[PDB]
Amino acid sequence: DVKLHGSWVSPFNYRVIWALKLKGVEFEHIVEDLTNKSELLLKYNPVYKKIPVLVHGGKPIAESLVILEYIEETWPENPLLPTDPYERAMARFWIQYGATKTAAFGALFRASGEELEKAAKEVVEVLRVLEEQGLGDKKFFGGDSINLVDISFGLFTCWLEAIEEAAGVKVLEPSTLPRLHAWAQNFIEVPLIKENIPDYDKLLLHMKGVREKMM
Amino acid sequence: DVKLHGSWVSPFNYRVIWALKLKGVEFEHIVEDLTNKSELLLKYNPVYKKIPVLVHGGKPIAESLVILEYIEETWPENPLLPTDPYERAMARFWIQYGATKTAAFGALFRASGEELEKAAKEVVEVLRVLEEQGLGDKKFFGGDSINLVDISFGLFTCWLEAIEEAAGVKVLEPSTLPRLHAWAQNFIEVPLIKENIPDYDKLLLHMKGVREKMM
Ligand SMILES: O=C1C[C@@H](c2ccccc2)Oc2cc(O)cc(O)c21
Ligand SMILES: O=C1C[C@@H](c2ccccc2)Oc2cc(O)cc(O)c21
Ligand SMILES: [Cl-]
Ligand SMILES: [Cl-]
Repeated sequence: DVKLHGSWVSPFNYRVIWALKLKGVEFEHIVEDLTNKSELLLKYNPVYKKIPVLVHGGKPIAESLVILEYIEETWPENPLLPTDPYERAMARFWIQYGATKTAAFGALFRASGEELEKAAKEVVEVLRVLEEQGLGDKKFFGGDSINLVDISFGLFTCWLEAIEEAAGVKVLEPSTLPRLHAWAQNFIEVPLIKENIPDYDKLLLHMKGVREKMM
Repeated sequence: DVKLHGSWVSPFNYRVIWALKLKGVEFEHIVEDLTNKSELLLKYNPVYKKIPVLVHGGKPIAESLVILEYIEETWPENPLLPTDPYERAMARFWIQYGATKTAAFGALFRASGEELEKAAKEVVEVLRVLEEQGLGDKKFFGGDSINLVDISFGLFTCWLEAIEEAAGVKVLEPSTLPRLHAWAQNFIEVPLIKENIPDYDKLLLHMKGVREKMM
C-alpha cells in the first residue's frame, strides 16, 4: 500500500523513512539505481526524475518536504507539527530556511585551502542563526521530542559529519555551536534515528566520491 | 491587528494582499523603502531583512509562501487549499516547482541577443510543464476559482508581461502556451486581482530599472 522509491545514502530519502517509522506506517523500500532509473520512477516523478518518491495507493508524491507534509496530514496521530498556526508557520519558516541554505554546503566540496575555510565559516554562520533563532534552549526543534523541523535538519548530523571528514574542514563543533552540537548528538541518539541511518563508513565513502567529481 | 510590511511593486507582497482580500481580512499596508529599512522591518525579519512581512497581533511572519499557509490556517473560511491530503500535496508540489524555477527567469534580465532567445525558450519549457502537468484543462489551478497555487503563479501575469517588454523577448504567448495564456488572461480579469495589481506603466518602469542594474 505504501512504497518508497529511495536510496541507501540520500538524506532526503532518510527524512521520509523517519516520518513513516514515527507514524508506524508499513512500507516497501525500493532502492533505485540512479544510473539506470526504473520505468516506475520516471513515470511517478516526470518533473524531476529524482528520489525519494512516496507511492500511496498507486499515487505518487515527490519532493521530501512535500512528502513529509503529506505523511503528517494522512496519518495525523503522533503529530510531527504543532496545532497552533503561528507555531506551524515558524516550523515551516525554519524548514524553508534549511532548504534555501543547503546549497551553501556545496562550496565545502568545491573550494580548497584558503577559500574552503571561508566556506566553512559561512556555513557555521548559517547554522548559528538556526541555533539562536530556531532551536534556542529546547532539546529538539520539536521541543521534548522530534518533529518535521528536526527531521528536515537531520542531514546536519551524520551526513554533515561525513562531508567534514571528506573535505578536511570542521563546521559543527561544540566550541562554536554548543546548543546545535548537543542537539545533533541528542538527535542521532534517538532510538528511531539510531536504528535508521546509513552505515557511517559507507556514507563517508559515498561523500568522498561526490567530492571527487565536484573537485 | 493585521499589518503588512510591503511594497507597491513586489509580486511576493501582492500574493499576500490577494490572500488577505480573499479572506476579507482588514489590514494596514506599510510600504517600506528598501534603501532605508524601518527598525520594525529589521526587528520582525532579522533572518532575511526583506518584505513581505505579515504582523498579526504584534507577531511577525516572513516569506510569502509561509505567510500564505498561515493565512489559510488562521482564517479557514473561503478555503484556498483543498481538503484531500493528496490534492493538498499536489498544490504544495506545484507551488514549490514555481519557487525553484523563478530563478531561471533572472536570465531574461542578464542575457542578450542569441543567448536571451535560449533563456526565453528555457522559461517557455518551464511554463509548459506547469501548463500540461499542473493546470491541465481547468480554468484555474484551483479549479473553478483561484487558490494558493493560482496566487503563487500570479507573478507570471503582469510582472512577466513587464519583464517581456523590458527585455524585448516573448515568453507567455497563446500560440506556444494556449491554456496557460488563457489562464493568465482569466486570472488578471478576476475582480479581486484586477482591483489589486500595480499600475502597468509604473511596473514596467520598475522592471526596466531592474534590468539596467542586472545588465
Ligand atoms: O543535495 C544534497 C545535500 C547534501 C548535504 C548533506 C548534509 C548537509 C548539507 C548538504 O547531501 C546530499 C547527499 C546526497 O546523497 C544527495 C544530495 O543531493 C545531497
Ligand atoms: O525575485 C523576483 C522574481 C521576479 C519575477 C517576476 C515575474 C516572473 C518571474 C520572476 O520579480 C521580482 C520583482 C521584484 O520587485 C522583486 C523580486 O525579488 C522579484
Ligand atoms: Cl527531495
Ligand atoms: Cl517572499
